[PDB]
Amino acid sequence: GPMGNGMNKILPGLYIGNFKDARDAEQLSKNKVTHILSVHDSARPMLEGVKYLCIPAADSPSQNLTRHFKESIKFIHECRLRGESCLVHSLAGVARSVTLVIAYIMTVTDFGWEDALHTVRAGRSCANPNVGFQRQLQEFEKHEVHQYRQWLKEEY
Repeated sequence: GPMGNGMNKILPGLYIGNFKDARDAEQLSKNKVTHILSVHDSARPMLEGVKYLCIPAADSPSQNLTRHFKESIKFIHECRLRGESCLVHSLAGVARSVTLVIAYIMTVTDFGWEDALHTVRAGRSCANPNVGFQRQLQEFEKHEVHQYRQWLKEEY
């Protein structure tokens, strides 16, 4: 459905879900989630046992997410390098969270944004960033993802 059917594994240690999944103790335990990147209107730390990165942002083409790619990638990558699991969630798990995960996949592979979206959709079929987020991902691919790949190599 339009908000998914529970949080979904995208890659080892990387999940996308909706706001309800992000408070679901059974899902968080089953998936060993210890880091939550919360990107939605009212994002703030809630639960115990979880390291948070909170990005207040709207699901609108007027919302800039590119300025949050670097911090999001650092947060996800350092969690995954330690063998831990990160949930990226928005309200629906469809746009804001998906866009940050696409940027991550693009930085840890050779993929452009469309192949990264295909990867996300294989795990979470409802993924569908708005056209504004799509244009931000396209600019990222043509002008900056190569810088981020080099930063990732130099840092880790």
